[PDB]
Amino acid sequence: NELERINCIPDQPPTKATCDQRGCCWNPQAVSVPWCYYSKNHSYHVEGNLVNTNAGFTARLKNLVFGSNVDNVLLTAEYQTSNRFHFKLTDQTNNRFEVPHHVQSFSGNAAASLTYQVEISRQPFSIKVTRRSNNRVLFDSSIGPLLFADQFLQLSTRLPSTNVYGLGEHVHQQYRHDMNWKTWPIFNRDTTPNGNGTNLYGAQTFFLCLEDASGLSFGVFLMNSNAMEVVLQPAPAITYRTIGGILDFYVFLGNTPEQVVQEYLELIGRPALPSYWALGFHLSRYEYGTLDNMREVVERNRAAQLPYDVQHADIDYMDERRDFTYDSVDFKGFPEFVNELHNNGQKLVIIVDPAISNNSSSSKPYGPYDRGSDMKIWVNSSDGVTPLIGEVWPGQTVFPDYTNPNCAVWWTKEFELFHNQVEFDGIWIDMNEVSNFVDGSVSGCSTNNLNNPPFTPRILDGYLFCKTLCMDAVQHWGKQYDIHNLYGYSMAVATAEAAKTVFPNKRSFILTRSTFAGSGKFAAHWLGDNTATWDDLRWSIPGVLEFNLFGIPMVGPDICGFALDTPEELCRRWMQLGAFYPFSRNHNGQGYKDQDPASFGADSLLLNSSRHYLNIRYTLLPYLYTLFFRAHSRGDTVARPLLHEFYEDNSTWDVHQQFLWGPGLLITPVLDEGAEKVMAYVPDAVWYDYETGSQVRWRKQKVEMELPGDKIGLHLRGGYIFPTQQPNTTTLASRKNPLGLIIALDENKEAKGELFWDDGETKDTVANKVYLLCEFSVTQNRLEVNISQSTYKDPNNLAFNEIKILGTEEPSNVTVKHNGVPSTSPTVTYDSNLKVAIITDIDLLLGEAYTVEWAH
Ligand SMILES: O=S(=O)([O-])O[C@@H]([C@H](O)C[S@+]1C[C@@H](O)[C@H](O)[C@H]1CO)[C@@H](O)CO
Ligand SMILES: *[C@@H]1O[C@H](CO)[C@@H](O)[C@H](O)[C@H]1NC(C)=O
Ligand SMILES: *[C@@H]1O[C@H](CO)[C@@H](O)[C@H](O)[C@H]1NC(C)=O
Repeated sequence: NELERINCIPDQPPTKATCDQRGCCWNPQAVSVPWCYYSKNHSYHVEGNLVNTNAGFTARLKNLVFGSNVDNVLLTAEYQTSNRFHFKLTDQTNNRFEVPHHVQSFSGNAAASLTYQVEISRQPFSIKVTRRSNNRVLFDSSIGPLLFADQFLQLSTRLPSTNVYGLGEHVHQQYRHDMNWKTWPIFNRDTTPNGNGTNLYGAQTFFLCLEDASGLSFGVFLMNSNAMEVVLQPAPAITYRTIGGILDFYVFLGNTPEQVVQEYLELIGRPALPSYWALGFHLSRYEYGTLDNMREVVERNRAAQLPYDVQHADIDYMDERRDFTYDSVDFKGFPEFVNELHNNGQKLVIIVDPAISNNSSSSKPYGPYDRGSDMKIWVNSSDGVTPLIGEVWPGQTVFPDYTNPNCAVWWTKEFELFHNQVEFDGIWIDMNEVSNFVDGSVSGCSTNNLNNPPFTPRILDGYLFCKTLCMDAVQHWGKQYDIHNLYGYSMAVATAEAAKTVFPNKRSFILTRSTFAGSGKFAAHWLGDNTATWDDLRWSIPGVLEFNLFGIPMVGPDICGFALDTPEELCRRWMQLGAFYPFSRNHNGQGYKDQDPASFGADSLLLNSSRHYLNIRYTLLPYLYTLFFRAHSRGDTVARPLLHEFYEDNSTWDVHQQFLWGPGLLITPVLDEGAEKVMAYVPDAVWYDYETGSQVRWRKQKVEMELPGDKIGLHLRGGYIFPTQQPNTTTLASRKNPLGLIIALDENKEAKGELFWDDGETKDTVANKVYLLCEFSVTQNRLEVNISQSTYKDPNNLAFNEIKILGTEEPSNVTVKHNGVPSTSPTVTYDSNLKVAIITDIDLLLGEAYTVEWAH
C-alpha cells in the first residue's frame, strides 16, 4: 500500500544510493508517494517488560544521518484523566529541553473509568490508543518508525478518518485537511499569510479528528517548541518531525468535537474572558501619519454613527518608531485626543513592539533602553553576556528577554511610565516571532549545529535565523533554537503581568501576532498582514475556526485587507462578514487608499451596510459575550464550524465558507466577486432568517442563498434563545439599554438559552463568582427565566422589554408572573403569515426569575 509509505528521504530528492545508505526501501513507482521509505522492521524495540507505575507505565526502548541517534529511549505513560492520555519519549541517560509551559507535571494515580486503552508492541516498538467503547484505533504509531536523534525526532500515527482539523499557524485555504500528501512547517515567522502555505506567525501542533458521524472525536497535541513540520498522507496518517526537544504527546477523547476542544483547553489553558468593549468594532491603520489625520478618520466614522468602540494607534504615533514615546510634532496633543476618545465612550489600543532602540547617549537619552540595560534583561548572543543587536523599525535594536521574570518588571515600569502620558486602554503586541529586519543579528550568525542544523524543515527561506534572532542566542529559558516559538507567548505572559499594574483589577485587552499553545489565556490574535483580495477574504474563515480550536477565540483578520487598495465591492462584503468575526477590526497598511467605512461616503452602500450589520453584531453582544464566558469557563468554541453542531451530517464535514456563533447563529457570507448569491449548506435544523423572523424552507440541503449587495446570510437555529440588548455606537452606552429575547422555536415548540452578565471589565469576576447566570427555557405555552448564579446586580437597572418568538402560532392572553404573582397585560403583535410574535410592554428585570405564559 503506497499510501502508507513513510518517507525516508525527507531532506533531498530521492536516490537509490542514499536510500541504500539509510537501509530503507526503494520503489520509484507519485506524485509525492515516497520513492524511498522506512522498512517494516528497522526501528526501536522494547527492552524487557513494561513497569507499572502509579501514573501508568514506563518502558525502556533500545535502538538496533541527522546527528547522534539516542540509543536508549524512555517511554513514560500517564493516565492523567478518563479522557486525556499523556506519553513522553525521552533520552534515558541525558536530560533534554522540554517546553517550560500552564501545563503542570502529573503527580497522580492513574485515572479511573478510562475511555481509552493503550497497547504497546515491542518488536518493533509501537504505541496505540483505542477508544474503549468501540475499539476504534485512534493513535497508532505502527505505520512508521520512532526516530530519536539529537536534532531529528519523528513519530507517526494512523488516523481513523480524513476529518482532520487544526495545525498552525498557516493559511490552509480549506478547513478540512484532505489528507493528500502535504507537509506543513511550523516555526514562528513574520511572513505574508498567502496561497503559498508557509510557516506563519504562530506555532500550534493541536489537531482534532472527527472519527465518524456519531460525533466521537479525538485530538492530539505535541508539547514541542522546536522547528518542526507536520506531514499528512492519504493512509490516512500524520507524522510529526521536529529538530529538538522531546516527543511529549497528549491524546484527548471526547464524545463530540466540542468535547475534544474542551479537553485540549483543560490541559493547555482556557481563553481569557475579554473586556466587553473589546467585542465591539475596532478601527486602525498603519500610517495615519499625524494626529490630525487620525482624528479626521475618527470623526467621520462617529459622524456616520458607526458602532465603533476602539481606535488603534500604530507605530506612526511614536517618536521615530520608538516604543514608549509619542511624536511631539505630528502627534502633538495626543493626551487631549485620548481624553476625547474616552469622553466619547471609546478606547485606545496602542501598538508596542518588543525590540528596543539601542540608540542612547547623554545628549539624547532613551529611557526604555537605559533602564532595560541597567536591569540586564536583553537576549544575549551565544557568549551569554553581550546583548544581541538586530534591526527593527527604529533602527538597531536589542530584544527583551521576556522569559526572565525581571524583564516583566522592566516591562511593567515602561508601561507605567508611558501610561502617565498617554492613557491607553489596551495593548497590541506585534513583530514578536520575534521579527528581525536582519538575519540573526547585525553580524549575521555563526556556522554551527544550531544555526545550520543537520535537518531543516521546509520553512520559508530554508534557514532558521531568517528574519529572526540567531539560533544560538541565549535567554533565561534556554537557547533560541529551543525557545524561538515561545517568544510571542512569553511576551504576552509579560504584557498581561504589566496589565496587573497599569489596569488594576481590569482585563484590559492584549492583541498578539506570535502565539504558542496556550497564548489565548493572555491574548487575542489577528491573522496578520493579509491582502485586499477575494482569496484572502475566503481564507479568513478557516483561520478563524482554527484559532478557536486553539483556545484563542477572539481572532479575526484585517478587515478589507492590510496590503493594497481595497475595491469597494470586496470591502463591502468583507465588512459584512467582518461584523461577525469574534475579533472585528478594520486595519490597513501604509500608503494605501483609506478603507475605514465612512471613507466610502456618508451615504454609501458600504457605510450603510456596515452600520447595519455592526448594529446587529452589537445587538447580539450579550449572546456573543455569553459564548466567551463558556469558552473561558468550559472551553467551548465561539466561532464554530458547522460540523461541531452537525457532525451526524457528512455534508457539513468540509463546509468552510460558513460558520456559527456558538450553537445557534448561522453566518453565510458572499465570498465571490460579482456575486449576489452564495452556494450554501443548510444543516438539519429549523432555521429562521434573522431580520424577518421567517422560517426558511431549506433543511439538510445545499441551496443558492440570494444575497444582494447589502446582505449577508444570518439564520437563527430552532431550539435556541438569544439574549439581545438595544444597540448603540459604543458598548459603554449599549450596556445601559433595554434587553430582548429572541426565541427560535424547534419543531416541538421548545427552545433553551442562557445569559451571562457581569460588569464587563473586572478581572476574575468568574473566579470570585460576581456574576449573573440565567437560563431561559420555552415549552408550549410557557417561558421560564431561571436564575442559576445571582451575585451581580447591574446598577443600571436593566430589564428585558421585548420578547420575539419565531415559528409560533398566535400566543393569546400573555401573562407575566414573578413567582406565581402576575404583573398589567403585555402587548402582543402577531404576524400570521410569518408566524412571528412580538411581546412588548413587558418589564422583566435582569437577575429576576419569571414565568411568561400564553395559550393557543
Ligand atoms: O508590509 S509591511 O507593513 O512592511 O509589513 C511588515 C510588518 O509585518 C507590518 S506591522 C504589523 C501590522 O499590523 C502593523 O500595521 C505594521 C506596523 O507596525 C513586515 O514587512 C515587517 O517584516
Ligand atoms: C545577558 O548578559 C548579562 C550581562 O551582560 C547577564 O547579566 C544576563 O544574565 C545575561 N542573560 C542571559 C539569559 O544569559
Ligand atoms: C446612545 O448613546 C448616546 C451617548 O453617546 C446617548 O446620547 C443616547 O441616548 C444612546 N441611545 C441609545 C440607543 O441607547
